[PDB]
Amino acid sequence: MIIYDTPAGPYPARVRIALAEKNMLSSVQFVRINLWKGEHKKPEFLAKNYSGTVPVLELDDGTLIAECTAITEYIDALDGTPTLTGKTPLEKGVIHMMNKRAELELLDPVSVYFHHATPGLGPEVELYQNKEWGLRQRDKALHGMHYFDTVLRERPYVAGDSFSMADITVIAGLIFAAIVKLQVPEECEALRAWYKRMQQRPSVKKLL
Amino acid sequence: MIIYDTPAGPYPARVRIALAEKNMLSSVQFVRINLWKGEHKKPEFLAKNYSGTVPVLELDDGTLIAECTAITEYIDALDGTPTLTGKTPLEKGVIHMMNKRAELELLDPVSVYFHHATPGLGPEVELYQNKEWGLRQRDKALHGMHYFDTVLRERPYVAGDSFSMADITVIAGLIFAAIVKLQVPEECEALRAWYKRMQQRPSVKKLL
Ligand SMILES: N[C@@H](CCC(=O)N[C@@H](CS(=O)(=O)O)C(=O)NCC(=O)O)C(=O)O
Ligand SMILES: N[C@H](CCC(=O)N[C@@H](CS(=O)(=O)O)C(=O)NCC(=O)O)C(=O)O
Repeated sequence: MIIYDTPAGPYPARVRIALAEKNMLSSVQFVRINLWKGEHKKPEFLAKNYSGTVPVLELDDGTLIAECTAITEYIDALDGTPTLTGKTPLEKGVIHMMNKRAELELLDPVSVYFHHATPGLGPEVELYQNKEWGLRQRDKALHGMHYFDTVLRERPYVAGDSFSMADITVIAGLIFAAIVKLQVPEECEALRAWYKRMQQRPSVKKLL
Repeated sequence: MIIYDTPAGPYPARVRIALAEKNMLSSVQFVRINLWKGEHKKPEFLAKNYSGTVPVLELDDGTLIAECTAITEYIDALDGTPTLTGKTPLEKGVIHMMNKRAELELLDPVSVYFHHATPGLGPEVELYQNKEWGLRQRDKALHGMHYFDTVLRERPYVAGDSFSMADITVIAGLIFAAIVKLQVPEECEALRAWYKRMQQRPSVKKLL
């Protein structure tokens, strides 16, 4: 397999974590895409991924798989024992719900805040910025942090009693928030402790 | 199973078509959520779905599954023969990629445009509106139509050889387009051809 990404990107992390977690990290050669130089927004790369984002997976036959969820879906099913994605119908439903919610209410808003209300990748890559929109998404990420705090009050993992794709997404969201210095509120003690523990999980530890 | 939704909603259409496609539509009871009245934004429904959107599926054990993708993922896995969601690892990856991209580049943008650059659900519900952002999202959806047009020139269905959840998402994007009178470009003939077919699928035809 080939992956196109940037090694310290919060979204690329989700896949890198999943790969370690499946013991498949060895299977992959990574190719660098420089986002600061806008390489992802160039015709060559849009040919690989219309959305212009990283990571992207390229199979041995040349099939391209973009989107973290989709790539994780693929690599988790590859070995016949879904570990991150759900075994039963209900596990599949709950993990996908909390994964999507993790994107919606935490990770995406942090990323939109970064690109629109901060300089982001810089005045040369960010052609249109909507400051007020990026701020609305910051506010949404803050509420999202509170939300995951109440979830992780009740449970050790976001989607039940096992580590899943959904935990990987929350981790990446807090990786991104740390990068742009959007502080997890003090009152979210469960989220903060859980995060510091997650940073020591072998799959996450190796990454950082 | 219980579904909380609004019958004519484009996102609720995604689960209704999937339910028909699995022949589970008679196993579900539908509860009306009035979006015009802002019922999805009140604390009563927010306890059900922190994200404040429809549809939400309720199982017999009181489990609530939010998000069209997660709901579909649950019901597709239920009879043990995944039709909409993918059998092989390769099929899950691609279907999930295209399903998500359908959300990103078409469906979600039309919906954001509706809420932000038109009057949407009205002022009692649209308390915050960013017109410039909604307008940019409308252009994003127009580009998305062109993108899915290029795809459908080369494939019978969005995710490849067979009908999937990814087709359902574009259907719903096209339904939303019509609500807001965002015309599909006449030049997008592969997309228009595919949609014409979609309108005569029993599951889709039922819903329309
Ligand atoms: N489940 C969807 C989101 C659903 C959604 O946006 N639904 C609409 C309903 S509809 O417009 O399609 O009928 C909604 O609740 N929107 C109300 C709002 O955004 O205020 C998802 O996959 O994230
Ligand atoms: N898997 C994609 C990743 C999306 C994404 O935004 N990736 C980032 C990479 S990183 O910021 O996390 O390192 C990107 O390419 N952003 C580039 C841009 O928005 O210009 C998804 O889930 O939508």
